[PDB]
Amino acid sequence: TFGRCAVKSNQAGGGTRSHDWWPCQLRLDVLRQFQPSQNPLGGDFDYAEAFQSLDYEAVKKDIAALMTESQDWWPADFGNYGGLFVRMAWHSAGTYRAMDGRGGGGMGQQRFAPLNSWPDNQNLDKARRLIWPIKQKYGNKISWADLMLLTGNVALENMGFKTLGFGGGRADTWQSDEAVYWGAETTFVPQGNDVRYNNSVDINARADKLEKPLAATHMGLIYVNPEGPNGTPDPAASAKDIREAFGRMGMNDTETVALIAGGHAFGKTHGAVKGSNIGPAPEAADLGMQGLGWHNSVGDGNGPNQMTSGLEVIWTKTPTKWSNGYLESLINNNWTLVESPAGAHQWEAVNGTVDYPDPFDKTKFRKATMLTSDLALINDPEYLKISQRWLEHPEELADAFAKAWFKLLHRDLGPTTRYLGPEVPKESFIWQDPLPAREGDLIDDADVDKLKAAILSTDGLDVSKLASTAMACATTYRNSDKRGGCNGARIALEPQRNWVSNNPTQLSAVLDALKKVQSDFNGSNGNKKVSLADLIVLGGTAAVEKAAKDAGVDIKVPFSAGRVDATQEQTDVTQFSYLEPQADGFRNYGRGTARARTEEIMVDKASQLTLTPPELTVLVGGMRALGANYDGSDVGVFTANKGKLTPDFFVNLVDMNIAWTASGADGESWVGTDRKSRSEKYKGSRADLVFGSHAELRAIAEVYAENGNQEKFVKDFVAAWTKVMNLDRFDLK
Amino acid sequence: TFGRCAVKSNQAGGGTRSHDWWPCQLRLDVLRQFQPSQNPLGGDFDYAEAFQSLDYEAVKKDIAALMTESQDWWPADFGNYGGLFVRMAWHSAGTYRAMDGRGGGGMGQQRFAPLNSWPDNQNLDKARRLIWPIKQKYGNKISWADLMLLTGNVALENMGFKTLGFGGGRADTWQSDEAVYWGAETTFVPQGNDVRYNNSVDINARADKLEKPLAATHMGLIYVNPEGPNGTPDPAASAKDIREAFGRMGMNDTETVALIAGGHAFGKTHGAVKGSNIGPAPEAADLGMQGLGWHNSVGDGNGPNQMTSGLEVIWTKTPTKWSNGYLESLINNNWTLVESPAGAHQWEAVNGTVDYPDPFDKTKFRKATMLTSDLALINDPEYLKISQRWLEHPEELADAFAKAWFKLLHRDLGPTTRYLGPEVPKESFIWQDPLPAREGDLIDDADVDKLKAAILSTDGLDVSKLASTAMACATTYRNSDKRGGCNGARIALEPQRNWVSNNPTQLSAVLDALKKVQSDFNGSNGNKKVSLADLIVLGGTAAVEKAAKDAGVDIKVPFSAGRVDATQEQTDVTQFSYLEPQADGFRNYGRGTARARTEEIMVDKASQLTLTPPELTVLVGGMRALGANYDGSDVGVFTANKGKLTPDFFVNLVDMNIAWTASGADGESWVGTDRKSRSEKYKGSRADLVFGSHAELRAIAEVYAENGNQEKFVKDFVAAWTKVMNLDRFDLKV
Ligand SMILES: [O-]
Ligand SMILES: [O-]
Repeated sequence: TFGRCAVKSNQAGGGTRSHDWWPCQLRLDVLRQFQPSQNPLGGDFDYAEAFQSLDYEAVKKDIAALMTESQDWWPADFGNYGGLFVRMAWHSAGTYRAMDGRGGGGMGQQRFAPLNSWPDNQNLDKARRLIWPIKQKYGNKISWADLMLLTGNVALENMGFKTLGFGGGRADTWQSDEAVYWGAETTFVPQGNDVRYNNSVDINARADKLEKPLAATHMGLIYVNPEGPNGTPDPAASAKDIREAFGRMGMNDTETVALIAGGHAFGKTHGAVKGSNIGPAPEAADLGMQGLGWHNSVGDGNGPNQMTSGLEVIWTKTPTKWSNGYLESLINNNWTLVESPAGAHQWEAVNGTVDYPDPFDKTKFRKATMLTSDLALINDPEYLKISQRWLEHPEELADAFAKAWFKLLHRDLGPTTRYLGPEVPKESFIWQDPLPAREGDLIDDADVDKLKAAILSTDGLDVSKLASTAMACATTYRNSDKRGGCNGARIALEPQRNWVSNNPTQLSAVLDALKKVQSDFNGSNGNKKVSLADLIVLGGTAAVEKAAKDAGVDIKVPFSAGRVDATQEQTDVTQFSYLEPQADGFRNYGRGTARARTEEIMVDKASQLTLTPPELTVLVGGMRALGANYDGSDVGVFTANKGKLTPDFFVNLVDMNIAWTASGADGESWVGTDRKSRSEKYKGSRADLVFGSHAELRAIAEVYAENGNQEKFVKDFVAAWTKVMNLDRFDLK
Repeated sequence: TFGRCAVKSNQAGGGTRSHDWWPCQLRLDVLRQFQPSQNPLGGDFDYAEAFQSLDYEAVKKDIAALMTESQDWWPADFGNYGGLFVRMAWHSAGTYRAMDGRGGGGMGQQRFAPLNSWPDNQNLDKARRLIWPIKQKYGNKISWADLMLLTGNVALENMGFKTLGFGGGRADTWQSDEAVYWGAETTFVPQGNDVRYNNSVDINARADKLEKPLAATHMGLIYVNPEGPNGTPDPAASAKDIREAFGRMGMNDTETVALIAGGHAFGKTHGAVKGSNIGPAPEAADLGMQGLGWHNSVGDGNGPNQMTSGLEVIWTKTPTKWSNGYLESLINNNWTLVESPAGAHQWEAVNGTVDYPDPFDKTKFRKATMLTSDLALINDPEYLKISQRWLEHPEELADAFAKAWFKLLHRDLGPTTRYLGPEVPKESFIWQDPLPAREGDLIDDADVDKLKAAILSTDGLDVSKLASTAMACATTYRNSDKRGGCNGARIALEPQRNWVSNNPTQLSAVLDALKKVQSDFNGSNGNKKVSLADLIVLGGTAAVEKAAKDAGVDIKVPFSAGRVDATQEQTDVTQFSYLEPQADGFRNYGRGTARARTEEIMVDKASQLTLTPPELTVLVGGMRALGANYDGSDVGVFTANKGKLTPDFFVNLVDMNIAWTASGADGESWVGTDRKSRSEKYKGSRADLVFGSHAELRAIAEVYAENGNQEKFVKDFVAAWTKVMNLDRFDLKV
């Protein structure tokens, strides 16, 4: 019954489906998302151009104005929506996970399932509805993704906290991103965590054993449970969860305290009535609710009766104005465990001052309150030291919060060249994976011709090695947070240069050779200078062009110059460790895990490269024809003409005279035996054989194996190659 | 456990998904299938042009050669793959359901999940693999879809049965079609039918009560259970299932007997070993099986050990040659209930001649055998009569089978204009929804302009009625079997002219007016003559152009002339009754039911029109702005400028000063109240309000509600309108 509707529809996809019958079969769904035809703006819409015509200052003025314009259907606390909007922006950005690069605010996914209906996003449907008139006014020139985050940024500034600035540039998306692994639990918070803790309920011991790559302690939360681990009001244990979850989001102790203390300077929580008065979340609500949810049946369901988290906490005596009241209260008050009106665990200063304002009655006041997760910051040795320091030096908190908030909002925006608008901060931050300005003058087509010829006749280089090295550098790209790719030549830097998947001894030889080509050019062409990054890509691109020529297809393989070389200082080894692949199908590297088969990892990577199923397929077949395995092995190299760009991989894979059988106990190695001669002809991996097994992939393999499609194979390969090589080229108009 | 993998992947979409949390929510998946980017051949690939250059006669010669080239990994019965190939083609075409027009061979879906792994398609994985070398040889110039069916047709002809011919033209598809309702059961045959019989197990009584629109008696079967209903070997009850299932596939008694007796002239069934020796179906098999499944562990798992259905029946004494041996055996033997080697029910003539050949030993023979489903044909009064007649007059069987086989293979290919190749049958058949040749010279641009002006100045025609009538005509199109659309002007004929969803009183007046425009033009413009079909579409098109102009936008609204007018004799009432909508979101007609909500019907219809979510959304919004409801109501007409092409529907739908509340008990009617003034402002349906509720549809509604997107709205509406009006224009070169 979980995951099943009581009524079984017989239209619009209703009925038992293929994935119901064979739920373990590989699915290509993630390669069919975000298709141009599904984008109502058109596949060629240029968001950056639209945003640059925007009257940016006017937009912020209108956002600031709205914050104190209370709407009767959801009245503003203290006459100011600032706190609500800060929470909106924080939750949009706060799903980010540094290791796999998923979540974050960069696609505006809060407006779709499942995030629109996660328990932790309760009543943010109201927040999004409040800013819709600004979206309506400025139309396509500001995206929902940008607007949600800008609104929080403007809210901070119009409550007295000056930020570092802001960058736009997040293009909207148009369907739910069903590629994200949020977890395998079949419940939400307050449950939703048996799997991610492997059934452990030892809250201290389990804290640092949260399932990778997850960054929240329950399904449906942003980071942690405000009532403590599994609702246990133990601040010390909560601190361990906080460190774990924020750490998984790429934040350290100082950033973590800064974000929590900075954030909870503002607004309040809502727990005025018990949960049984609350209707279905937006995805489960009736048509009349028109995209909203959590309808509250008590009174008008809003204002004094607001119910969001079940807690009723006001952190400071001025919830609409920046202060040091959070840390002053946290440290100077004595705290007692009490119940909120909705029955949740929170803390109160029962003998403290009665001067915390009521959000709808200026004559009424309350005592100081805190969450268990707030008390965490003084019930951990390291957090306590930071809290103590900043109590005395609030300007240090302000500095750290400005920096951490900027990071939170922009971590997944990608390279600096993507950041739009007139107040992009000038400081270059390590988490932006920064790139320098170019050296010298840009190479032209004559220089490219000369360089191709040199590269293809240089000691230590050949077609196989060049193609492999270029693809290895390219596939670090991931579209979720726009990290990685060939720009920067980071394969030449730590940690990539010593990744086992890069065959470091071969790689050093390849890079030394390309550096020699670079030195020869840069010492002798006036002010023209070429980057190693461009040479890596140009080398692989020249290799592909020659391989095509050798296969009997004359094609001009495009090349876009202008990449620059990152420094090691700009390339944090821990940050880049997150891009290291477990397996890579393009170069026949690696093995799957207990939770993910080799071919599943390949489809996941393909989705991160924005590839369609035909693009994935053509690239694998071509890489095999080129002999481009990471180790130079013959696994999957089903051709007698290694280095020629033929569709032999496909032709031989589907040759029924070859019988395929398991060799390794682990399911990863396969042998292809000629059924006539009974001799072993080939060795294959799961990345190879999936193309002859999965019915949709095999349909594509057949196309390339068909007589007459040799030129088509080359044209398609070259298109896909170009696309992959240029994924990070946001510097190009 | 059902529908859940034991290992929970954390890659490639692994993890709990939105549809798991909210499984009753409307899904737009069916509007995101078959997108050009997913097609390895490219969006601009023209299969018709590729097929035109095909060496068709050479393909048939190669298929014929293959039939007797036995491959050691799947040895041919009697040294001839003919029977297997006929079954392959029959199963490819045999999933068709007349009521919704889904299934059939026209998309080549047998090669994808779920059809590649249905129990009834066991070992057709081998059949498809056998023909791959021909596909490899001819490349893009013949589709898998055409090849599977052509192979069956060529197999018949080489085994001595001359067919009527064949038409190509089925472009391949590239992903599983997850829009088809094959049933709600969570099991396959031998189970897979509790839902479709509403838990009835009375096999004779329930036979005519099969859940609509289904056309098989268990999930995973083509039509019926060869062992009898629920595996009960009763031929009389089997006959009632056969009538029901084939009737649901658009075949009558004569056609049914012809196909069954015609098909079972050839080959044999396979039931040599117990099912326990058979491994996973293709979608569940390991990588080494390379797309095949049902691996049989006895011996080499093939030849004498073949196990497909569990039955071991050879119908005739010459299974590789056309004969009347099937009806002779059926009627002239006495039958006793026996068990096959796999333990399944079948029938044998235990006193009969021992002269039915063994498939791998030319010296060994067996007695005659039949399936329970074969005995059905002499255990029903009507079938028995046809059977006895054709025993005596096998030439009548031959004629009926040629016609029924041609129909089976081509029923979902659409208009005759789509049929390709050198042996397209010359006879025009009713199930092809035939159209006449055009009358007169084709109207030109100047004529079109003159006709638009005449239409718009004709009493009784206005923008709302013209747009409504054109869309009512167009949305009969369904891409699954390529039926319906504006060509033919069938809205003027029975049954469409009487559809309550077409507002027959109003429609009659609109058509009379268009007929006046036609009369005035035809005979006053030399040899140029215009059809009523073109006038209906041109009228709507003129209306849209006028509505745009009245909204301040001068836009070309393209028009493609050349439609013809069908006759009533070319327009079958039964066939066309299957296109009658129960709800229509474009014109705010009708409603859904428990199992198909109003908005679900709309999305299903959109899928059949090949619409994307933005295209569906823009069309609904524009129809409302035009006041184009079927009955001229104001339901959903959220505009003070009805008849002007504006995005008002969206603007007003998302206006937070309007509060929406249910008016009726069934959740189909909604009232929109101005929160300040407290007055009722609007009435809305579920088709209206879903665009402000569903998060993905609302995201699109917002685009068209945004200040600055007015011109974009008009451009997108006109593009979508043009698309829908032209869906059936296979006569025009792409
Ligand atoms: O929060
Ligand atoms: O069959």
